[PDB]
Amino acid sequence: SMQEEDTFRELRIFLRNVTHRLAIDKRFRVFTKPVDPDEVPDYRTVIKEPMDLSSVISKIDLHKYLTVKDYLRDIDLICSNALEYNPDRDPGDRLIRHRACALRDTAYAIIKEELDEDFEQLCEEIQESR
Ligand SMILES: O=C1C[C@@H]2c3ccccc3CN3[C@@H]2C[C@@H]2CNC[C@@]123
Repeated sequence: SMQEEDTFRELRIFLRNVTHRLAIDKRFRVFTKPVDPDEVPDYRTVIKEPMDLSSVISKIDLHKYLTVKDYLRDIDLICSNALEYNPDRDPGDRLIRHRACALRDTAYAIIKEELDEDFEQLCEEIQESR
């Protein structure tokens, strides 16, 4: 229905606003763009599904996310890729892990405050009906 297409358009507006607030935070610059194959040729042999905030913006616009749960799976994949690729006691590795945990925690905190639980439940019930 028209009501249902309006629901998904509101979800896209909400997700684009959250994503741009993450992407301007100086701590999260390393998560804003795909890893350059050149600079890190080893990255794609270890990390089987790369994800970054620019790709997330592209996916919103392609209608890839019909719920906030499916959006948060890609934020979780950004964070878990960084934890897996940078696991050592080095200060460089510990700094990126600290930033990756802060990106995940910041995303979940914005959504907990600003998302209405009945709005997400409606998206989940339209998705289940298709
Ligand atoms: O989850 C929301 C969405 C909306 C909002 C937006 C930014 C910051 C806080 C809030 C709290 N509020 C309003 C409207 C909704 C009613 N009680 C929870 C609820």
